[PDB]
Amino acid sequence: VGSLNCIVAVSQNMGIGKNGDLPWPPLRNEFRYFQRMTTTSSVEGKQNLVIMGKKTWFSIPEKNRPLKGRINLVLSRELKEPPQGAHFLSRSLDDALKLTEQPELANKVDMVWIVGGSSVYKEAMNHPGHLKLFVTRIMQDFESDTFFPEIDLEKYKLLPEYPGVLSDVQEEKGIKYKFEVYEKND
Ligand SMILES: COc1cc(N(C)C[C@@H]2CCC3=C(C2)C(N)=N[C@@H](N)N3)cc(OC)c1OC
Repeated sequence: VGSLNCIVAVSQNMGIGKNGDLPWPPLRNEFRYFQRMTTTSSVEGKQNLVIMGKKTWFSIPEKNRPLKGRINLVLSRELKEPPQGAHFLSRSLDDALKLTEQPELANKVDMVWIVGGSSVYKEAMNHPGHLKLFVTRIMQDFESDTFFPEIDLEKYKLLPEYPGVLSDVQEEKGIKYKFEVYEKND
């Protein structure tokens, strides 16, 4: 099976990218939380599937692509074939999810993680079913050119706690941040 999850790190001004990189300086424990959250599977035989748009894929340094221990799928209407290193290419969220039934991606996937960018996140939030949003709130403003959509607070609900998610405010390089989990089911 699995579940459908979105993971994102956002500045106060809802920024997630700037010219191909993150808006903020490197936050090592944020990177570690991202890697752990998306990689961990305790089902023998499966791996998580990570879904990302073209901009996100290329924002990841070549030394870190494909994301080890995970099935990498790029979502794009403009690419003609899977970028080098990616396992699959799909033209829409719908098709990607459809892909996780057919013979190859069915017996193999545990969780599904949507890791960016803006358009995929949009696609996903407006997708039927039970979605969880894993949100890293970076408590500072940063100049950005890519953003995360606002979260209807009325619609999604904030989970006071979730297993493997720290409750306390973190700090690195003088930047404070906290982890939050939201959920919906429509
Ligand atoms: C600039 O260097 C790097 C950039 C990236 N990007 C852009 C993907 C980002 C990383 C952090 C993050 C992402 C995806 C997310 N969707 N949700 C949260 N919470 N956090 C990934 C890297 O390694 C995996 C990397 O190498 C260290």
